[PDB]
Amino acid sequence: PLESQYQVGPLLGSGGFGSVYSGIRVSDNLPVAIKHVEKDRISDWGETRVPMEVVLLKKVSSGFSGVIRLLDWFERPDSFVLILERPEPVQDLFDFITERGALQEELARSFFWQVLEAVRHCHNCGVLHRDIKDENILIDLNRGELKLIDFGSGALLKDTVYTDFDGTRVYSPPEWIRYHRYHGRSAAVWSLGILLYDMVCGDIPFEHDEEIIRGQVFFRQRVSSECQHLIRWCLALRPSDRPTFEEIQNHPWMQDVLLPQETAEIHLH
Ligand SMILES: O=c1cc(N2CCOCC2)oc2c(-c3ccccc3)cccc12
Repeated sequence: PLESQYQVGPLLGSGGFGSVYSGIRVSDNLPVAIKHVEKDRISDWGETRVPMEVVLLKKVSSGFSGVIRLLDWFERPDSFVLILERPEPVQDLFDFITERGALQEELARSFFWQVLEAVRHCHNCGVLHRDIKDENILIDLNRGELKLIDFGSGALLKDTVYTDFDGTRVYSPPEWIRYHRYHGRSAAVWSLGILLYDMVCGDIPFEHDEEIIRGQVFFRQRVSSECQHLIRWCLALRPSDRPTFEEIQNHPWMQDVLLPQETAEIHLH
């Protein structure tokens, strides 16, 4: 009985990924997110079959982390309903950046660092997000913690090649656009490259396929030499030339990161 446990709220937003509503678990007023997904629209199914999101989230969730947790899910004749956690107050990185524009490097460092830990956790649990970007990143405004959301385009992590991709094009790597082929970890680093640039410049670097395959990065804002360096490194044209998660976090620009709470007190409150 879904209609009895949760009290549906306003529509938060929708897309090809389905519709998401705000809500509260009657059981204890816990704020949640209710995601609806029509079966006719699912492209990848996992194991009883279910939408990828459910399989992936079940592999990571367990335990504390920077990934939105799957509280529960229900199957209906023509769709699935996912109960995701919902932090309040909250705002996604997209709206946050659109509001304040370019983020200060100290804040960008704290945020970027949390995303790195989040992604490392996913990969560590055999899950590959495949659509990392500002929209899929939520900010818990009080604790200054970031959450990774929407694993609708994700997949199980593997070391062999990937020939399918249903993520955000402007965030996709040169190898995908030129050969419809890419490897998990490396394509992930590239999108992280776009993300960092988005954070420190207030916008994504490439808009057209030409720009992506050319891989020339131009800065419209003042960014430190080191940050500019880490960004161009993640955006290397040759996948094997990109850094490992370990190399990124060991990067000079990634040192002396702030704690989530500190980040909140200084930049969010
Ligand atoms: O998978 C998810 C998809 C979404 N949606 C996708 C459509 O646009 C609006 C955000 O939102 C989620 C949220 C959430 C986002 C913003 C505000 C409040 C809750 C919390 C947990 C999981 C999800």
